[PDB]
Amino acid sequence: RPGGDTIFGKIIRKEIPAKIIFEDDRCLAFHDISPQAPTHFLVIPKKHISQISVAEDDDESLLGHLMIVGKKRAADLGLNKGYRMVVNEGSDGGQSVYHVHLHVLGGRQMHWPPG
Amino acid sequence: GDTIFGKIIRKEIPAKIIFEDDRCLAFHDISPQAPTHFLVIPKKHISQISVAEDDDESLLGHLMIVGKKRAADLGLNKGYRMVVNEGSDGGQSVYHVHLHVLGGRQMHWPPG
Ligand SMILES: [Cl-]
Repeated sequence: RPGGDTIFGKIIRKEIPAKIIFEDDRCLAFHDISPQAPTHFLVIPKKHISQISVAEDDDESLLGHLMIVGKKRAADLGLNKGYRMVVNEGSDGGQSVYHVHLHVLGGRQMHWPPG
Repeated sequence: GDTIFGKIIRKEIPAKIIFEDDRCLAFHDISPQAPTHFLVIPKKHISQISVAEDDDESLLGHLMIVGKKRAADLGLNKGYRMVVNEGSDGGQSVYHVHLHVLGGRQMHWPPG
C-alpha cells in the first residue's frame, strides 16, 4: 500500500483517523496527538521516506515543500508570534516514527536549547 | 538589512566552515548546544521562513540535504535534530534563515 504501514502511512490512506489541517498531492499536515506546545502539528510527505538520513538528492523539492506548507499552515493557525520547525533523525534525534515528518510548534515561547 | 550571517557568507568575519556550494554555506555554531552543532544557511537573504517564497522550495530542501550529508560526514551515526526557528516565540536569533543541525548527544523532548 502506498505510504507504508507506519501510523503515518495509515493516516495518509485514511485508515487511522487524524485531525487534518491541510492536504495536497505531495503532503499532509495534521495535529500531533501528544502536543508539546499549545499548537503542535506535523507535515509529512505522502511518499514514504523512512528518515531524513536516507532522503535522496531528488527529494529536495519535496522536503522544501514540507517547510513551505508548514509555514503557510502556521500562519493559517494564527501563530503570528512565531514557531519552531523540527525534524528528528534516529535515536539521538528522538525520532518516534520512521516516516519523515516535520514538527511545527508554537503558541508559547520556545526555549533554547531545542532539547 | 544585513546580519552577522551575511558577514560570514561574504567571508568578512571568520567561522569554522564545514561545506560550501554556490547557494549555501554550512558552519559550526559559535554557541554550540550539542557536541556537534552546525548551521546550514542559504546565500540568498531570506530573513525568516515565514517570508520564504514558493520558488524557494527546492533551495530550502537543499539546506536539509546538505545538512544530512554534513551530519553523516561529521559522524552523527546515532542521529541528530534539525531545527528552524521563526520569530520571537520560535527563538530565532538572526534574521537570516538558518537550519540548525545538532547531535552527538541524546536530544530531548520537548524540543524547547
Ligand atoms: Cl535561531
